[PDB]
Amino acid sequence: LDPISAFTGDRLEVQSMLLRIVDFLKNRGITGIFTHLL
Amino acid sequence: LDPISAFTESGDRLEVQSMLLRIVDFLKNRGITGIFTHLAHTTDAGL
Repeated sequence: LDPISAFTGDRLEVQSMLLRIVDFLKNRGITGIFTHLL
Repeated sequence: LDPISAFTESGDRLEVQSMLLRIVDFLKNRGITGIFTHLAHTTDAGL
């Protein structure tokens, strides 16, 4: 995901969205790379 | 509690402070030790 920063911003909304993405990927056992500029 | 900072990031300023106050009050009233972890990234002094 290059970059997660572009999603801006509403603090709670961004926090929750990134949390959901990470949660789903980890429950499916997937490696995640997240570029920034939490 | 690893970490309490997550609610602070979530939002609800006064409600987060009050929730942490009540957690600490209950644990100390029950004589339970309470370790609370925090991330430094301005309202870390009041804690």
